[PDB]
Amino acid sequence: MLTVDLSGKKALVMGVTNQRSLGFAIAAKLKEAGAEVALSYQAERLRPEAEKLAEALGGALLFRADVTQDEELDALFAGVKEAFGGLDYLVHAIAFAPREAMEGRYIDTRRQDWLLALEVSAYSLVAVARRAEPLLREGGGIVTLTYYASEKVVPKYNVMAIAKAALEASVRYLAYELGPKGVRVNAISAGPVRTVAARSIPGFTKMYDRVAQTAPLRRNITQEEVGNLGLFLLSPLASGITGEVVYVDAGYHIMGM
Amino acid sequence: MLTVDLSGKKALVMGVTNQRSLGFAIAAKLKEAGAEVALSYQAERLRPEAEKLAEALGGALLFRADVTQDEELDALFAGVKEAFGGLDYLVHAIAFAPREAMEGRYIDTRRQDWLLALEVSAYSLVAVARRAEPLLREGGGIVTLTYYASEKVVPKYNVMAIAKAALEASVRYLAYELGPKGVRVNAISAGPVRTVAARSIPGFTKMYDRVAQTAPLRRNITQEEVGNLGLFLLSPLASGITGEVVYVDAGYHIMGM
Amino acid sequence: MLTVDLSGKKALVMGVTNQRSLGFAIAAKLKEAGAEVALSYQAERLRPEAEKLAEALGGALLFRADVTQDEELDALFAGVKEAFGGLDYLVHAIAFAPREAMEGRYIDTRRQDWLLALEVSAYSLVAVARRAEPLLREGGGIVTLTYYASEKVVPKYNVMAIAKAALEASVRYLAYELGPKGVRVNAISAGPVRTYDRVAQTAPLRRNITQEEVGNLGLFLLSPLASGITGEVVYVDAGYHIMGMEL
Amino acid sequence: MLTVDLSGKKALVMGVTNQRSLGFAIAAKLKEAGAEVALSYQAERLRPEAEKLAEALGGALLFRADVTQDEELDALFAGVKEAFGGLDYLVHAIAFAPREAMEGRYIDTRRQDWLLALEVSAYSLVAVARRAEPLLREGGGIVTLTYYASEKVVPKYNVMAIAKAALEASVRYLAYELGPKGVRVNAISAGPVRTVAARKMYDRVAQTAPLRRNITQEEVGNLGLFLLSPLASGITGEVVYVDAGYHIMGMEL
Ligand SMILES: NC(=O)c1ccc[n+]([C@@H]2O[C@H](COP(=O)([O-])OP(=O)(O)OC[C@H]3O[C@@H](n4cnc5c(N)ncnc54)[C@H](O)[C@@H]3O)[C@@H](O)[C@H]2O)c1
Ligand SMILES: NC(=O)c1ccc[n+]([C@@H]2O[C@H](COP(=O)([O-])OP(=O)(O)OC[C@H]3O[C@@H](n4cnc5c(N)ncnc54)[C@H](O)[C@@H]3O)[C@@H](O)[C@H]2O)c1
Ligand code: NA
Ligand code: NA
Ligand code: NA
Repeated sequence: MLTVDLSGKKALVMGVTNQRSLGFAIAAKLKEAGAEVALSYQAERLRPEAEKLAEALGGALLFRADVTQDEELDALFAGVKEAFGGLDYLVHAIAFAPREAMEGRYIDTRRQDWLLALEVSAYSLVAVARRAEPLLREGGGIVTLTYYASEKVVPKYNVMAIAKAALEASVRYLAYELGPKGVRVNAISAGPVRTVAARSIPGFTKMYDRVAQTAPLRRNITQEEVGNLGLFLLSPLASGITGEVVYVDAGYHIMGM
Repeated sequence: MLTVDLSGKKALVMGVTNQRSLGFAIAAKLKEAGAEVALSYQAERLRPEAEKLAEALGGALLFRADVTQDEELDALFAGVKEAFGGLDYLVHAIAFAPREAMEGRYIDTRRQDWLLALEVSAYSLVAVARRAEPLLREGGGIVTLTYYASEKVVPKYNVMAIAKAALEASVRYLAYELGPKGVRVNAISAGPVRTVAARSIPGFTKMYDRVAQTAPLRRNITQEEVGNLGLFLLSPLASGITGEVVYVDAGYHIMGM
Repeated sequence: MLTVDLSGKKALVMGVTNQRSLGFAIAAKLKEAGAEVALSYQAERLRPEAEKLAEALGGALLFRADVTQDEELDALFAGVKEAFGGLDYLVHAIAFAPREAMEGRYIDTRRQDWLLALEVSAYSLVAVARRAEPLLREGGGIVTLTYYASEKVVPKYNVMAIAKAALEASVRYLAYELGPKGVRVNAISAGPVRTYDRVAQTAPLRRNITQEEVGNLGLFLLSPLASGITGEVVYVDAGYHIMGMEL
Repeated sequence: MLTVDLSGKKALVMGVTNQRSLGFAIAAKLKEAGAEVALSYQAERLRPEAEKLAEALGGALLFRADVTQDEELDALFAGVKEAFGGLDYLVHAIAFAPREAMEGRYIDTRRQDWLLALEVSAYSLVAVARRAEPLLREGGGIVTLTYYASEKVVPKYNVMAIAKAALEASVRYLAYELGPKGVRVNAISAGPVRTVAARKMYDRVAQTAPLRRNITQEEVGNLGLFLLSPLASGITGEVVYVDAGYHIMGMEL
């Protein structure tokens, strides 16, 4: 029997909304492994759900932070230094595109919608990585979440496909710059899962149904399958792995037709 | 002998500022093949420089527009429609990032600098494709430029590597959306070439030395080699090719060690 | 206008057995552009069909050679040296897997059938490249044919998908080793042609490709218009392979 | 505080010849997690070497089979079924090319050398996978080892690069075909480690990789355990890199 024991480790998970959140799936696994966890949530409307999540984890520190505001980000990381002293793990589970941009055609996307989508969904990784750098200890790491439409055309996913391409490229450049300090940076490419952010997408049930009928495992993945991969990548079992996009999608992405 | 005759065809070429540029090379090959070319230029203080380019091409219509300004783009496309009636080809050779973003580390990129790089180098393709769509005739097409830094880490290419990843994903979604009108969209990934744009990339020069020393052909490519690929891709010879990123780099990107 | 003039160039085209061969389409465009063409054929019982193809091209030189036999390849390339003096272009359009390998599942492929599929469909590019090397002139090139299934799972393509993956890797190593002579090596990944309504429904262009579209890309890659391009796999499939789901 | 318990699970590990090798490293991590391991060995003259490996694993059953011989593979799998009743995991760490094929240029590879390399290094996965299928239980899996030379040109790797491309495509098709049984198939692409089988490439890698060092054999062992474990139940058809980030770089530093 092998064990993963993260007692003594300090983790920050950004982007929790409810118990179906993929960020919450990872936090739950890190907690279960023995890490001390903090969560950040977007806005005050979400605080009561976030309190429910800290309760479900059996205890978590909570912070509010909108990633479009640099001063809210400075406050988050000063708060982390005071509450933790330093940091081992950072999970980035944040994305957004305007509903107007996600129906219809990518070619028809308005300038300010496209810019907002890229700002929240890709630049936010660079912003949080810069601020985490002085805190992050040797052996520490950052993990983000992505999707296959960065590589191949999924109708209706539109500007989000382009933001995910920008995020994956940022993962590689950040792995190069943080590696000399012993810090790793990786991405998880998840298959469809029923979440707040996912079901708002107009394509969702159509692709959810397609995956189950075409993927090698003949089913969709679960949020727990994403949590286990995040746990592994952050843990010392993954100490030779940096700069990587790892797929947890029941093999859907390897299929043609 | 096989001959390709583009007489009667109409091309809009965007982003060209110097005769030593990959964008100029493609416009020059379109002229050689018999097409009429219109050039955009960014600002009225650059009119003299635009006039010299137009002369070096053996004649070209000129239109002012800054691609960050939507009303200006609407005006440019109004003039193109009045001059030509319809359009066959669009060459997108627009790339920019602030000096500060390119000196020092990717992790240290500032928010508005990152967003401007992305707006000018990637969103511009969507802005012009949308306005070109009702003008573009069956058989027509759009071609853009990229480089290996999108897929692999090249020290000091920084946010331009991320903008190019966004641009390549954009090419795939635009191919999907324009294809049913009979219009094709492709990217060219060029090896390092001695252009004026190359002077604004601190990483460029040691990559230049590496390619000559280590690529299969043991030399660098020329701007004429890039111009030939652009002409081929716009021509009827490439009528079955869309959504592609085609490398012209003396084979450098296939090498490992 | 742009002209492509290959007067004085010499081409060897391998693996053509009918006028629908993607190999024949590239041979046709090479001939239209002005090059002299040699076609190989597998055995003397097929001489009749090879003569017919030579006539449909408007004239071509014919050699017998089975790519599993090293001495037949040695004899082919001796004959090419005698008749042409040198070589500019080599078109590799050889593909085969036993019928038993292509019925049923990849996991059930028999050892003998798997090795024969690899030998004919992949090792053959190495064998012909080695023999062409001393003949190939500066600016010369080799081009081969492949398919999507090397990248993504297309059920029922079975061992041929694996053969193509081996073929594309050989392209890259061959580009490295022939590059100091000024010779280039590339592959063309073609969609389906009348040799399906589903491909037409999902392709961005809402149609299948034609064999002329493949012919034109082969000509371009071999021509001096492509002097900077080596080690590359280029897709001519109406955009099909960029799609992440079926329509 | 989270635990991988593989007690009562059964592994077959193929292609291991010494203790300082990547396949041994996976074998040891499966044992550490509670699995029982059966080891194959090529020929009876290597029994003494095999016994010494079984001892270094703290005990393993040993089974003779040359992977080019279908009858010998039939015998092995009959012996595994009688011994274990079934199987959970298969580790394919089999790699070989003739010395002559590895000296000089790829373009100079002789026919029989090329086909032998591909037979032993790639077709062996198909041969053992077909025979494992009826024994493999749901949740079960297959893992194999690869190298970045499949995708990118590494001089002097020669036909082994091409065998690795053949192997990785096989991994994808097998993932699709075994998926309905609930069995998973994946590959690990490892960077260079000081191994016996491996016989300044080591120095160049360390200078260039994001982590500025080479990987260890234990790092490879940990990834194999993960992929075979229930923790990876959503993951099939993948080639996962453990190379200190070396392969993300577009030039040497
Ligand atoms: N659910 C899926 O099918 C799926 C598949 C692949 C990838 N992903 C990715 O997983 C990640 C989490 O998504 P999820 O599916 O768990 O949905 P989710 O809604 O539970 O999580 C998305 C989070 O982003 C946060 N967010 C949005 N804008 C923000 C801003 N300006 N500032 C701070 N936070 C902001 C939201 O508050 C929310 O908590 C996303 O990156 C998503 O793209 C999801
Ligand atoms: N329709 C498709 O699925 C499609 C798509 C992409 C690429 N291709 C490729 O195109 C190439 C040629 O196929 P095609 O569609 O043009 O038709 P084709 O039938 O002419 O190709 C197969 C050829 O292989 C030759 N061949 C087989 N064994 C031989 C031997 N041992 N010695 C010498 N020659 C031998 C045959 O003579 C035959 O002409 C193939 O490599 C194929 O993979 C086909
Ligand atoms: Na800077
Ligand atoms: Na069969
Ligand atoms: Na040799």
